[PDB]
Amino acid sequence: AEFVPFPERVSIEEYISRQLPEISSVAVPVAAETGGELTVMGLPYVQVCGTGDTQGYRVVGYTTVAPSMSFERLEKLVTENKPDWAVAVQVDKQIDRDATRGIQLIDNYGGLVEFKFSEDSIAVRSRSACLPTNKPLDDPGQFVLPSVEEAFPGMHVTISDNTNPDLHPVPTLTTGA
Repeated sequence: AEFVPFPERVSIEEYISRQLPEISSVAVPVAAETGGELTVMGLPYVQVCGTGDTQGYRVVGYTTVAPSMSFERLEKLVTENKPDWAVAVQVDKQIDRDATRGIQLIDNYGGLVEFKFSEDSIAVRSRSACLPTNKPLDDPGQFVLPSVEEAFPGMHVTISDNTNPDLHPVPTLTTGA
């Protein structure tokens, strides 16, 4: 309702540069509370958004996965560890078809960070609000995205075996370096 309107938001490039690493940090407590590490499930990407003169770009961040915890304990964690930029904490009223239940962290732009509970794991995904730019539209691949080093400053990349010993091992994040 009182989200910062589109024109007054920072540019997609400014957001990638300065907000995205802050946003990515909120996954860390989820891995810390487990007593372990995040697995990198997905890489970040940009996509087109908006319509007319409010056309711009949106940034989906890294998707990271921590081991599971009871939903009640996750809501406790997310709420108690709530960052300043988060204007609201939304909790899904029910588990959906896939046996997943979400908690959303809403920023002042109307953008989003989602903790997806499931019995197997907890996925942390980000999806910014639509952002303006002086750059060409309909070309989301033009924008450089931060390395996982930059997105998770206090962490360093390691590689662990896949939980199911099939396919490639997976990239993991652990604290330090």
